[PDB]
Amino acid sequence: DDKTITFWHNASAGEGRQYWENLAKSFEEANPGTKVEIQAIQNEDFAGKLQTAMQDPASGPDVFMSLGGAKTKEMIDAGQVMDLTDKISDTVKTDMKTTLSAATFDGKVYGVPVSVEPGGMWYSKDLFKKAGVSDVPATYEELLADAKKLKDSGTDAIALGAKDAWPAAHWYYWLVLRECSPEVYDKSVQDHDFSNACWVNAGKKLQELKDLKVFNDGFLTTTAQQGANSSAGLLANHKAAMELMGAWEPGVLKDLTPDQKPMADLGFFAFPEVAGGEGEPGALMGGVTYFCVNPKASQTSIDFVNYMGEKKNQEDYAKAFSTIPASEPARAVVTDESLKQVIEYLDKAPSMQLWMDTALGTNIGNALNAAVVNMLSGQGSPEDIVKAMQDAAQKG
Ligand SMILES: OC[C@@H]1O[C@@H](O[C@@H]2[C@@H](O)[C@H](O[C@@H]3CO[C@@H](O)[C@H](O)[C@H]3O)OC[C@H]2O)[C@H](O)[C@H]1O
Repeated sequence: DDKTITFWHNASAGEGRQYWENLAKSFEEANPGTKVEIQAIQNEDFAGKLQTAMQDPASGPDVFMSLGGAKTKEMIDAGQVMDLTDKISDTVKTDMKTTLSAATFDGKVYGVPVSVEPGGMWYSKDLFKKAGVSDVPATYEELLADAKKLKDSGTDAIALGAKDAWPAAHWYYWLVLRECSPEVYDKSVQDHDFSNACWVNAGKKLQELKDLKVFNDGFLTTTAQQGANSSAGLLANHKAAMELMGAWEPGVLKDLTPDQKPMADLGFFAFPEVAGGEGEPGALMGGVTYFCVNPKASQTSIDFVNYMGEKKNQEDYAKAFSTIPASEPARAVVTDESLKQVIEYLDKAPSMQLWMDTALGTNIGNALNAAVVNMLSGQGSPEDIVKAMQDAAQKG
């Protein structure tokens, strides 16, 4: 039925999951005859499920969440994503000007942005003060010193969801961004060239952190977002002082607290600078989430993604997910103090790179993430990370 659509997203729990149900219901109410069938998928399963399903578009989802960067382009090249250049609404064109570039490939728009999530450190202001950290660390050495103080003060300095691999890899991404010159970074990512020494130095700096033993003890078996003992869960329940994460963080924390209300003393600060690094000061890394349409989908799917972009729906999105909506005017309803600081951060950043693994693609990205975990587990080295990336890059 041309008016029945299958909708895949990654909000498997909490208010985010309920938001999509409500949006679907409101869409069905506003467009009688339409039916939205939802599949709420756990984030760590999403890419695998989507890529497998879209090998046969005729039986794949009509509307699905983006993977981002080269991972999107992979799907575009394979004929698994509809060009929406001439399909997106004036509302989207107007309100998502800044974020549409993330969904734009070869001058063509392939999705409707719904959220923007810069990365950085999310921390407990209370645990920081208890360790004698009165100022967020401007530099990496100061961050390391602060971790020592947090450890001495009887808490786990850094929550790390290393079982999911990418949360660990985020430390590596940021260190490369801080170490590599903007030129080397852009060329390295575009050409898949990882020969510059900065790719090794970043690994060595991360190994230094790991050898301080300031992670939560079970970090290798810790997921990012599943349960009270996930890395987000540890931060939410003040069992750990900080974690490096995207700006979806506040909404994940709020559903892992014992009363499932927002974390009271949540603070944010940008990933610090690295002495001797030639990275651009203030450079941002993050993600933009947009929703895509199956090339075989009907106009009903197009209407649904455009419906997401409507100001009221983006405002409800911001409230449900406690994150930054892609729609600029919708950002007015953002109340969380740390999110307001990230928005400012975002508004005057010199540039924003996409998450390194998404920017590099599935093969390199997955190889990189696993290699970072191997080093953190002591079964690998900084050199092995580069070798893993190079090996994977041979396939593309
Ligand atoms: O918009 C609010 C919620 O946040 C997004 O979901 C995020 C998702 O984007 C994130 O993807 C990670 C990003 O880092 C990459 O390195 C990694 O490969 C990738 O898996 O995972 C966390 C999840 O909360 C969605 O827009 C929405 O659920």
